Amino acid sequence: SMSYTWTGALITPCAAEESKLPINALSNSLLRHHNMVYATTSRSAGQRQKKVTFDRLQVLDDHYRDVLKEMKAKASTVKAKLLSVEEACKLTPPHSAKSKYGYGAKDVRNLSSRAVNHIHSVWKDLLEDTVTPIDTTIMAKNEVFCVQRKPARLIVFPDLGVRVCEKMALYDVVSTLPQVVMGSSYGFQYSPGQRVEFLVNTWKSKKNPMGFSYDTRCFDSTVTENDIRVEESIYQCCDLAPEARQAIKSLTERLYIGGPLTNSKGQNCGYRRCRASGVLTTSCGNTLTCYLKASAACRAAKLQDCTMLVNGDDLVVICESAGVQEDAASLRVFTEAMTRYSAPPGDPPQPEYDLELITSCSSNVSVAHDASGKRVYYLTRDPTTPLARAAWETARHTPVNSWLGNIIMYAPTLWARMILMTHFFSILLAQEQLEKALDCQIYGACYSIEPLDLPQIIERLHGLSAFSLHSYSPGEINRVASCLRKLGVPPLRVWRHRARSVRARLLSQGGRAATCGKYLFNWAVKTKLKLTPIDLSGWFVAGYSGGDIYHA
Ligand SMILES: CNC(=O)c1c(-c2ccc(F)cc2)oc2cc(-n3ncnc3-c3ccc(B(O)O)c(F)c3)c(C3CC3)cc12
Repeated sequence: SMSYTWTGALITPCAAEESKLPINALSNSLLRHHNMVYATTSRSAGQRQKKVTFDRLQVLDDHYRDVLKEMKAKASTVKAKLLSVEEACKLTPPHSAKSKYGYGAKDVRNLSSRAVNHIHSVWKDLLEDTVTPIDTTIMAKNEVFCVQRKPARLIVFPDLGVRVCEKMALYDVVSTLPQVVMGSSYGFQYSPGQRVEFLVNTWKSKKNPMGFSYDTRCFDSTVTENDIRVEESIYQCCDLAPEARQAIKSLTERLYIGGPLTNSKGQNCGYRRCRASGVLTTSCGNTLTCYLKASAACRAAKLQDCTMLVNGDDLVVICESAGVQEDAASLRVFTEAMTRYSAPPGDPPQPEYDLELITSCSSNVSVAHDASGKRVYYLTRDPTTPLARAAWETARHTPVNSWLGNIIMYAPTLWARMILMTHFFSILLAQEQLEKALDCQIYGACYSIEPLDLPQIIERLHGLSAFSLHSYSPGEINRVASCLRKLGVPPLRVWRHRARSVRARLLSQGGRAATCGKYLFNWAVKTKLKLTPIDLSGWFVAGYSGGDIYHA
């Protein structure tokens, strides 16, 4: 079966698109090599269309069915509740795409009778009709990158009214079920620090550890009708209200398995027979499906004492080594199995015998030292993309503030602390916008966050050590330095000088601003201050990427 069928109608933009890096008076202070930063646009949609369009074949063996049975048995212990219209409404982001039927996100959030009425009618229709394909909009995402150009990723999503209904039927399910089914393997339950702790303990729990990342080629497109029905069969194992069961059956048949694709101008672009990137179940479904195929493939490959870590289409396995030559062979068998299950790799997996050499989600484990000189493990990543996005956000206001999310998630890193914090706090100071709440994304979910709360947020997430890490590894230092030269970003010494100023300015403001000065920029002074201790329950429960989820 073909992932997509196309009519030849173009994937069209809904507004003005910019590909070239906007430049203002601040731009040069961060980044000089402007021509290396670009944004994807609808102009490259055609290229993406070719990539995501292929035939899927699937061969399902006993290992696959064995694992599925196990997953279903765990899923049967889950009790999930229906959300009320109001509850689902409050989970809708302020700037979420408006409905075609005469109301928008703010109407939904305010429980306006027009919105509520339509939503009830969508719900009723879901309950009564289990067959009629539901319309979706196909759009080209506008995302920023550094050269070496990627074609635009595609987003497929249904009407606002349907999205509120998804929340009603499935929000509790997708929030609770994956952890129960996958246990410690479910990657969205961990903060970055907890993730590192899990990886380290896991690595040490093997006598002779080996590990690898496995990255599927165009995972969404590899998801078949079977996979999506199998996901549904798992959801349906839950203790559910009858109404919820029907809605989940309906949504699966009418939306999740496939449907017609319509562009922004209302033209039929074609038909989808794979994973929709812009539905509530996208994260949960990809994670379950990846876990299922990978667990089964582990058994086929006879890997010993396998510990898996899975989030969305991203997968890492740590296991007991059987020797270099044996391990290499086992991975080929793993890859063969995965491919038979419709999930071939983009790049072949490689066994690693050092935790820090394993790369996944563009990230790796690295080591620094705390104030006492004790070794502290932390999550870092290549800073190229974050820095390119920071440059764009320097000159343009964007819906998602990647710099803020990056500072939160990668707070312990040399690059987040020295460059991102220094730069954006300077900007915020100059505009007196420190108290202004900003939208950002945490594991696909949108939060509104005040920059002045960063120290508190960082302490809670990463610990107090995040503010005093030093003696970074030569490898990490060199990667950062190299990236800086590549992008024409000033060297770290300049940022140290700038941070001293930013710190001083912050301290002068007093209050919460002063605390930002104290904790965020303690690294910038010679004679360090004594750093002592200075809501977040929903933050690291589940993945909601593409799921249209918002929180306060
Ligand atoms: C199986 N992979 C892992 O569990 C991860 C390793 C990892 C694991 C093992 C290893 F050896 C090296 C790195 O490092 C990671 C870093 C992240 N972080 N950390 C900050 N931000 C992200 C991130 C990444 C992607 C997305 B996405 O668009 O859905 C997102 F929203 C946020 C995550 C986040 C849960 C997704 C997972 C892992």
